[PDB]
Parts: sequence; C-alpha cells; structure tokens
Amino acid sequence: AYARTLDRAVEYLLSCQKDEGYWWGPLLSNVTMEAEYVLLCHILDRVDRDRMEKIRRYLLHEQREDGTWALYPGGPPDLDTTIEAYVALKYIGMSRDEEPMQKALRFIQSQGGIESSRVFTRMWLALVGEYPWEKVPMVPPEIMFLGKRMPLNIYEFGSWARATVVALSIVMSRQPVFPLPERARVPELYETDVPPRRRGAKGGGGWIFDALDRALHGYQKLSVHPFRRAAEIRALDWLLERQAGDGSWGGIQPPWFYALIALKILDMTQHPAFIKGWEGLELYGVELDYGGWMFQASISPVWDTGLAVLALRAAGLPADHDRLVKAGEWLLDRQITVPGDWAVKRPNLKPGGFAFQFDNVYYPDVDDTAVVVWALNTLRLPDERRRRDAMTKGFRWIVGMQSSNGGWGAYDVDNTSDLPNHIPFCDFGEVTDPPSEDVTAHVLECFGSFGYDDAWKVIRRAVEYLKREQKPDGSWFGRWGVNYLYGTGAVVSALKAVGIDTREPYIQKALDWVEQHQNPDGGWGEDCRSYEDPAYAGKGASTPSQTAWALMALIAGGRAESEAARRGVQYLVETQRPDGGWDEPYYTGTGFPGDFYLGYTMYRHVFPTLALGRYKQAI
Amino acid sequence: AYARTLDRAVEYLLSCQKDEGYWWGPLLSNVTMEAEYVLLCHILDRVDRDRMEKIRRYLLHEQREDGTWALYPGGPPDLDTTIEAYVALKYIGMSRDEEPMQKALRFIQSQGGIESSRVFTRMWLALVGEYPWEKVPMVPPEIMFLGKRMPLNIYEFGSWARATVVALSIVMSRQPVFPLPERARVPELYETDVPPRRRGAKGGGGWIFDALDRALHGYQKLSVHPFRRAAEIRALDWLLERQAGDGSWGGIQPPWFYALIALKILDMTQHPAFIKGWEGLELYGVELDYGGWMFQASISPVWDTGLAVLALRAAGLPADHDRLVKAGEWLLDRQITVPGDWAVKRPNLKPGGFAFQFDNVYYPDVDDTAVVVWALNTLRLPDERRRRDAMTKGFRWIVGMQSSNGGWGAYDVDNTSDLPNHIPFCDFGEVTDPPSEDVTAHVLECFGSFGYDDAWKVIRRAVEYLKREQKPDGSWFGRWGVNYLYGTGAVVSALKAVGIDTREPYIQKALDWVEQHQNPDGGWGEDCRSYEDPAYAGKGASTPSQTAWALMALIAGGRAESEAARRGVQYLVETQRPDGGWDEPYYTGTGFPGDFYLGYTMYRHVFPTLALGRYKQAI
Ligand SMILES: C=CCN(C[C@H]1C[C@@H]1COc1ccc(C(=O)c2ccc(Br)cc2)cc1)C1CC1
Ligand SMILES: C=CCN(C[C@H]1C[C@@H]1COc1ccc(C(=O)c2ccc(Br)cc2)cc1)C1CC1
Ligand SMILES: CCCCCCCCOCCOCCOCCOCCO
Ligand SMILES: CCCCCCCCOCCOCCOCCOCCO
Repeated sequence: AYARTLDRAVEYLLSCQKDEGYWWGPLLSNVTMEAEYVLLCHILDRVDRDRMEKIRRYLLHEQREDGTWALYPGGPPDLDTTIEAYVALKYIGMSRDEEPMQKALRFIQSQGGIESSRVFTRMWLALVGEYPWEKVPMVPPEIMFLGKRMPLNIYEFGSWARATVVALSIVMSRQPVFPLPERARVPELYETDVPPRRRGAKGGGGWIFDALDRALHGYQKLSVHPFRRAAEIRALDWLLERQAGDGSWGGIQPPWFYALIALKILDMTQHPAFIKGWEGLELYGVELDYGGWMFQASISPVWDTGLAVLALRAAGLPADHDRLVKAGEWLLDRQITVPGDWAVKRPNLKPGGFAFQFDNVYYPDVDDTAVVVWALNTLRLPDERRRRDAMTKGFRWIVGMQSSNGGWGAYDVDNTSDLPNHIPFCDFGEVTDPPSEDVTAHVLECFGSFGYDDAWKVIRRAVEYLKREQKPDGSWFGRWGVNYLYGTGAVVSALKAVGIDTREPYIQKALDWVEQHQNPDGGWGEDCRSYEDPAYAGKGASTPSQTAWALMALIAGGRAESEAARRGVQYLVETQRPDGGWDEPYYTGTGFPGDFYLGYTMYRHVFPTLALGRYKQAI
Repeated sequence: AYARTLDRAVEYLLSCQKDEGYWWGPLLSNVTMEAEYVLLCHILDRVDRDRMEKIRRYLLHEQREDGTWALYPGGPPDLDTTIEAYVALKYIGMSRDEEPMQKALRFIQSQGGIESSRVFTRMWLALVGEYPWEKVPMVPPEIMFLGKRMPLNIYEFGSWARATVVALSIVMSRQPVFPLPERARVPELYETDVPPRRRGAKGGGGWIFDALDRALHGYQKLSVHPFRRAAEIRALDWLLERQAGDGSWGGIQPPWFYALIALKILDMTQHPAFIKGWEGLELYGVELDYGGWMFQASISPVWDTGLAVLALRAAGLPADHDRLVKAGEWLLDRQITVPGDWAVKRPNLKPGGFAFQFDNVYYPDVDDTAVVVWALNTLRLPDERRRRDAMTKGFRWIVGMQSSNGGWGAYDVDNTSDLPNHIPFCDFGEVTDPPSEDVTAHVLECFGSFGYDDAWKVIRRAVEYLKREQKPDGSWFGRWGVNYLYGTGAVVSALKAVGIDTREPYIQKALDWVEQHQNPDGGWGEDCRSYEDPAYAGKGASTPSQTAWALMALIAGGRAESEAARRGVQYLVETQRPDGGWDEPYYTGTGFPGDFYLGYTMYRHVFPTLALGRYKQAI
C-alpha cells in the first residue's frame, strides 16, 4: 500500500540533493525582507532598476484581494508588513492612485496609520526621514560598557537580538537620515482619524524604562557625550570580530542589514568587511519563475541535510548508501571548532556544535547539533575515525550546553533574564533564548540513539523539565514549529527513544490529544493562529508535515496499529503527487510565536517520508 | 638630434599604459620577500608544489657566483638575505650538499652564523622552531595601552613600522612554533667558530631597554598576565579596523604577513579578514618569463601614473591628450576622502591625499599626493569641476601636513620621536617618519605649478628647511631615491619652480657639484653604496634615471646650454633602445638608507623622457 508511496518519496528526495551532497530548501517568511532590502539599497545608494522590477512583481504577487499582506499564508492582514510593502512599492514607482496602493492605504489608515506600527517599521521610516527619530525607542552605544554580569548587558539578550542591538546602537547614536525623493514621500501614512493603537514592550513596560528612554532622548540632544566615541568603536569592533564567513552576521537578515548601514554611517564603504557584507547578500536572494525575486530571512542547508538523512534512513536506505555518504562527509566538514558567543557562559567547554546556515562559526545551535550528530550516528562512513570523533565533540558540547532547569535553549545557556523584555525598543518577537520543549526533545532523541536512557542524570533532569511543562490537555508547546502538534510529536517521540514507558498516564493523555484532533480527511493540521487564540490548538487545514508529526507521536506511543494511525497514513498516501513529493500551501515553521512565521520548503517532503519510514518499521 | 630620441621615448611610454589608463611597473627588492613567503605558506599550511618550483628557480637565479645574495644588484653579500634564502631553498627540496647550498653555507658561517642576523631573520626562524624565542627582542600586546601622548605609544612609530608592531605583539604574545620537517632543519646555521657579530638598535642601546627586555621575557614566563587578553584584542581590533581594500595591510609585505600569522594564531582562518587577506596576495606576485615567481614588497600604480603623466606632458603632448585624460580621470577616482592614521595629529584636517598602491585609504603620503595633484594641474579634463575640486582638497591636505621644521614627512606630521630608535627589536631600517628633503622638494614644486612663490610663508618655512639641510659640498641627501643626485635634482628643480633665484650661491654650489660628478661616458650614476661610504656620493655606473636627475638640476639652474648638460643629453640619446625605452640593471630607489633598496622599473623610461622634455623646453 504505502510502499509505493514511500518508494516514490525516496527517489524524489534523492533527486533534490545537490551535487556536493547536501539538501537546501528555500526559507519562506514575508515581504518585510524584500521591502526593507529596497530601502537598504536606497540608503547605500545602490539601486538596480532590473532588481526593483523583480521585487515589484513579488510584492504585488504576494498582496491579497483586500490589498494587504500577512505573516503567513491565509493569515489576517498585518499592519507593519503592509506599511513596509506600501512604501517599498511607492519607491519603486507605483503611484498612490493605482488599485493596489489604494486598498493598502485604506487598511493602513483604518488601523491608526504609521503610529500603530512596531518600532522597526517606524525606525526604517525614520532612516529615510518619514518619521521623527525622537519618537523611536533609543538604544545607546554605551550599552557596550555593561559588564558580563549586569542588568541589560548585551549577553542577556538572545543571540539574534544581540547583534541587532549592537549594530543599531551605532545607527541610533548618529540618527542618520537618507531622504526619499518627493515622488516617494509617504505623508498619507499619517492621514487617519482612527486612534493610534501602539504595541508595547513584549512583557509590559515599567515606568522606569519609559523614563529611561525619555532620559536617553534628552541626553542625545546634548552637545557633548563623553566616552561615546569609545562606546561606538566598542560596537564596531564587536561587529568586525564576529562577521560571518559569507559576509553576513549571524546568518540572519536583521543585524546583517543594520550592520551594513552602520558601516555606511562610519564612512567605511571601502572597507573589506562592508564589501564582503554587501556581495554576500546575493547568496540569500532567489529568482522566482514568475519573474519575481525574494530574499531569505535565513538559510537552512545544514538543517535540511540533517533531517533529509534521518528520513531517508528511517525510510530504508543502507547506513552506507553511497548517496547518504556524500551527505555524511559534507556534515563532518561543517562542524564548528572555535569558541562562539556561547563560550561567555562556558569557557571550559570544547567547541563541537553545528550551525543552521553554511558558514556561521560563532553561533551554533543545540537543535542543529543534536539532529546532525544523531544523523551521523546512523551512517557508516569511510573514515570511521572522523565520524567517531565528530559525534563525540558534538555530543559533549550539547551536554555542556544544558541549562539549569534541565532543558536546552537554542544558542545559549540560561539565557533567561526577564529584564530585556520590558525595554521600549523590544516590541517584536522574542528577545531572550530560554530552554524550550522541542529543542530539549530533539536532544533526548539524539542521546537515545546512542542508548543513554533514563538512568543517566542528564536525561532525567530533562524529562523532569518536560513533565513540568506539559500542558493541561497533555500537549506540548511548539517553539520553532507550528505548534502543539509539532511539540507533542517531538516530545513523545523523544521520550519513547530514551527508554521512558509509553504506557504512563501523561504519555497517554498526550497520545489521546493527538487522535482527538485528526481532521475528517484523515490528516492533521494546525494553523498559525494557535499562537494567538487557543481555540486553534490542533485545528487547521491538514498539511503533510503536521500529519507526519502527529503520526510520529502515535507510532512512538505504540498506537501505530490504530485507526487514527492507519487513517493518517492513508492521507499521506493519497495526497502524494506523481513525482513523489507533497504540497503544503501553509507555513508549519515558527520564528517567533505570534510575530514571525516561516515556510520550510523541505518539511513537506522529509517528514512524511520519515513518518512513513517509521510506520513501515512498526510492521 | 634628441627629438627622435624623445619621439621614440614618448610612443614607448604610451605603449606601456594599461587599458584603464594607468601605468604600473613592478617594484624590485630582494629574496627575503619570496623566502619569507615560503615560510608563511608553511605556517599557514598552504604549500603549492608548483609555486615552490617557480620560487626555487627565482631564488637560484638571483644567487651570484660566490653563492650569496645582496640587497641591490652588484652589492656586497648580505647575511640576512642569504640566510633566509638558504633556509627557503632547503625547505623547497635542495640538500645542504648541492653547490649553491654549499657556497651559501660557507658565507653564512664565515659571518658568525645565525647569531649575526637581524631580529626579523631570527624571529622567522623562531617561528619555525630553529631558534629560541627567548633570544628575540620582546614586544608585548600591552604596548596597545600607551596613550596618544606617551613614550613608545604606537603612534610614535612610522606608519610602516606601526602596523608591524601591532601584528607582532600578538605573535610574540603567544610565541608560537610551527616545526619544519627533519629534512629541512637548519642546525648547520650554528656550526661556526667565528665570533657572532650582532647588529644593535638603529640609534644605540641604552642599558634601560636592555633591562626592560629581560624584564619582559621574564614577565612572559609567568603563569598569569592580567589584562593581556584585553591587550591582544586591542591589537586584533586595531588591525581589523585598518585592513586595506585589497586584503593587505598598509600595502606592504611585512605587516601583511605578520597580520595573517596573528589571525592564524587566534583560530580566525575562517574569518573574512583572513580569507580576503590571504587571496589578496596574488595581486602582488609576478610570473617571471624564465619560469620564476617573485613577490613585490609593495606596488606603485599611482606613483608610476603620476610621473608618467608629468613626463609625457613636459615632453610635449597636449594637456587634453585623449590618452592622458584616461589617466587624469583614473587619478581622480583614487583620491582618499576618509580619516587615516594621520588624523591622530590633525583631527580638523580634511582628507584629500593619495596613496602609493591601488587601494590604501588609511595611509596616503605627501609624496604621491604632491605628484598627483601637480600632474592633474597640468591637464584639461572633461569635468573641470572635479579637477578643480580634487586639486583643492589635495592641496589643502598637503599644507595641513607640513611639519614643524617647515619640511614634510611621508605619512605623518612631526613623527620625529627619537625614542623608538633605541628599542632592541628595532635593528633594521627606519622606524620613524621625520621630514625629508626630497618629499619637501616635490611639495614645493607642486605648489610652484600653481604660482605660490617665496612670498607665501609656507614656502619660505620650507626653503629655510632645505637651506639648513644642504650638505657641505652643496648636495642634498636622497631619502626615497639613490641618492645625492636624486635629492639635489629634486631640490634645485623645486627651488627653481618656487621663484627662488638660481643665481644664489648655495644653488651654484649645488649645480657645480653636479657637473663635478659627470662620469666620462657623459652620464651620471650613484651606487647604493653611497649610503654606507661617503666615497661613493655621486659615484657609480651611469644609469638613465640618475642621468636624467642630474640633468634636471642643471636645466633648472640655467646651465641647460652647458657642456656637461649637452654631454648628458648625448648619453641618453645614444644609450636609448630601439623600442624607445632604456635599460637600467641598477637600483636607483631607496626603501631604507643602508638597509633596503628598490628597483623602480618605470624610472628608466619616465625620468629620461621628462628630462629630455625639459631640455627641449630650454630651447
Ligand atoms: C527548526 C530549527 C530552529 N533553528 C533555526 C533558527 C534560525 C531560524 C530563525 O531565523 C530567524 C530569521 C530572522 C529573524 C528576524 O527577522 C528577527 C526579528 C527581530 C529581531 Br530583534 C531579530 C531577528 C529571526 C530568526 C533554531 C533553534 C536553532
Ligand atoms: C618615491 C616615492 C616614496 N614613497 C614610496 C614608499 C612606498 C615605498 C616604501 O615601501 C616599503 C616596502 C617594504 C618595506 C619593508 O620591507 C619593511 C621592513 C621593516 C619594517 Br619595521 C617595516 C617595513 C618598507 C617600505 C614613500 C614616501 C611615500
Ligand atoms: C583576540 C584575543 C584572542 C583571545 C580570545 C579567544 C577567546 C575568547 O573567548 C571567546 C569569547 O566569546 C566571543 C567570541 O566570538 C569570537 C570572535 O572573537 C575573535 C577571536 O578572539
Ligand atoms: C568608530 C567611531 C567613529 C570615529 C571615527 C572617526 C575617525 C576618528 O579618527 C581616528 C583616526 O584613526 C584612523 C582610523 O580609520 C580606521 C577605521 O576605524 C573605523 C572608523 O573610523
């Protein structure tokens, strides 16, 4: 039955593999990436008419009937995302009259206008002079002076926020303005009667910070700020030191863009770092067949390769398959062997983790490291020495990264300060990197592949963490994947792997929860709205990936020979395309709960294959 | 008569011009460049068999009958240069037996062996483990803490020395050792009875520094050096900030190589600065027609283009010659507009100088700036706006650079501290950048082209400087060119240009001195020995360049219609080749008096053309 499904899925995956031996699906987000790029180009005075065109096609193509843009496909209109697209288009050439611009304008106005947008949006506009800098939360270069153990020092922030802060402190220090031509001025963004509904700091704003901001904005106005020249250089140097190999910073869009703007402010356009930073951009861009062009928020080569391998193995291919070896070798060359920012909390920990993108040595993450090390543990490579060695280095690094509560974060250890969540500036997504259930799960499943069971203290401290986090309905939150189906699947699968008993109550309470959300069509689906409204937990159109996740939770919990189980397998079998792949018009990936969503192009092919491979194992 | 000579010279130069519109002759030095490169490759574990080959042919080809190598062609054997070439060859494959190895070895031993070599040589060997680090003058990272105005702070050193110091402080801080394979160990460098004759600090060693060093080497042996981590990062950052656009550092061999070694020490081989730094090297290499390969100590594109233009103009071509325009435009795009290290002494001075090499924004020099601004002042470019503007910016930058004594230095203002000349480490070439007669001359000649005569206070302060520097026999030292003929020619030519009276006594006392050295063959020549032994001042085989220099001094001083004058013109007319150029088997360029000499490939063609162009003007 499914065998033909599985067989076609395999050969399909194998066809996507690149020559070098890795997999790499494009990462999907939203138009703010491309829109901000257009503005970045204006700032850097490097506008390519041809590119602007491909960018306009993409922007329009993404706009919906109502004239808005959302974070995820089929999501509510987003003000920020729409404002930035509006300005972007207007700059490229669209007149405020044209149908598309008209519809957008309405929605923006009906929302309170520009005054209701997140800090970033108002800041970008501030950069081109369409909004007063005085009204933008201030972040001073001086933050660079705070010591390792002090409130708000830059190591209290999550890796992704950190670099962005450092880069912006230089920008906000000089508060530069790169004027748009009259043709693109967007005053109309203010023309609204609706009361401005401003978003506040992620965790509530204490009058202290509010005060501190006003203070900083006044200090900004002074004629002489002592030790600021130093403060700036401290930031610039912090940047120059960490620049990624591909010319980016952290391998993510934000800091990268701001870092380039910072170097531009400092007349360093003829510096190696800026040049490399600029041309490195092209690697993230993507030519769309319909004439458009998009920019990836980040890239997932290592991640894709890691899961690809685990899926093809669980699916059947030999641990020494010559095609899976191309991958295994490639992964060994990726391992990071130098201290990253994580070392600030673990100076005696030996390097050995892996990153998400291609070349990002200073920021490996526990998730990639766990999946990559685990994947390697399922292969038989020519040089058994390097495989044995690589796994051990990574394995040890993972252990040494375990946080206090017994779970694992992504990039740091105990990055749990609650302090930064109240600053005015921080009103978008996560700003700290605390332990999460999904990462912790992947780690346990990784250790489980080696054997290490509930006997080892590390495993127990973690399982304790998971048990305490389990939700009332027996489900588990999904931090980096949408959502409860993603988390529950991860945990149950992991717990099964570390020896724990699948018969326990909490495991059953979970398994039941999964069967209880199986859509009519046999599959499972969870809409990104489940982060905003609990009524959507486990609800949503069925997707290949999410179906596969709920399916793994069941297979793992013993209910592989169930109705719900066989039903779900049927779904994947029927919905499969002729080439062997699957389709998935919805996002199943999470960047920041309720704020930033991602589309993992490979998920739709890899997880169904993995789930089917594990089902075939159950018989 | 000469018209045919000049006509041929012109078409020849015009044929050497590159497409972009600039001239660029290879810069010649000595085998330490290539020899050190071989070792650099060993350190960085990046050895290319094919390249080592081309390097061996070059090394051998340069060795002389006696089996030694010199700084300049036809110079005495040099111990340092010979020791490094010896080790280099041995590493590439030569056995200590072979003829070349045998002769070299002897000369080395008859000199006291490895213990008589300069610091650098013993350091390089120290780097590969063929010499104890303990015996190498120590330079600590901590030097990074000294403030702007303090003894031995890094801004008291000359630009070329500064970067080298910073880079090495990181190296010497870790004192790394990259072992050579047994096959290449060079113990035989010690096997000598001759007493080791060690070279001391450029200006004499006070027992203080001698003690201080011993102190540092002791402090080096301790188990904990507080704030050293910080000292290092201060150096690393200092470097990262200043890296040149081509990936070099200063556009010179030394710091560039050491900076790469430093980054290697700090596990930063995957960092952008290193990559760019490594691949930028190829631009300086040169394929030799006989199968060899040499590395340029530095490159002179701007410099060559600058003189090339001035010569072709003084020769006759129109100020709007479409070919000289390609050059004029090219030169405008080179002007530096950002603060360099010079700004540390002139914060309110607006950028506008030019550099020697292609892309080196942080280190413009008064010499290039003067010759380039002057050369532009002799052209008629399409955009008379940018020409007018550029000249102004450069002009002003020159003025603001003028030192205290009224003369100009190369890279800095009043870089005259006598302190650094006594440190143990500093036993090779110049370490400070004080004002010099030749640069000062070129500056005055520049201003002169505009008009600014002896009326202007600036000019006078300088002329006073020159008058006070003139030597007893009426000659002027040659800092960046060999030698008294170089300086005297410069000065007298300049003085003539700033209105001064050529009839004055000191001018005549100079003019006579010139005539008094005209070799029998009608030309002039000065051997590089004139820096070591005063018996050679104005003495040496005749060369096209030096002949043209003495010839300019005469033409400038009114004695254009003289015997010596017409005699010299004859020389150039005859010695000229059929293609139009000239030959010059001798070095007429100076890096560091008595320590480092250079061969300016274009000098032989450009100066004779310029001299003949100015002679044609005298009639
Ligand atoms: C499934 C695997 C999970 N791994 C992949 C992770 C790397 C992907 C998240 O990547 C991004 C990309 C862009 C942003 C921002 O826009 C942003 C917006 C605002 C600020 Br302030 C900063 C950045 C954010 C994150 C991680 C656990 C290891
Ligand atoms: C005629 C024009 C005059 N200009 C040409 C200048 C650029 C040429 C000198 O360039 C070099 C090249 C190599 C070295 C060292 O090897 C060195 C050895 C030991 C140490 Br310590 C440091 C460097 C040094 C200098 C200057 C006045 C503007
Ligand atoms: C530059 C001094 C070399 C000593 C520093 C190496 C050890 C520092 O521990 C790591 C601290 O966390 C920051 C890491 O990001 C690395 C880039 O900085 C460059 C290498 O020092
Ligand atoms: C990064 C703070 C901005 C202050 C820089 C203004 C320039 C101050 O003059 C310092 C002169 O030293 C030469 C430095 O240029 C090299 C790169 O440093 C980066 C920005 O100047």
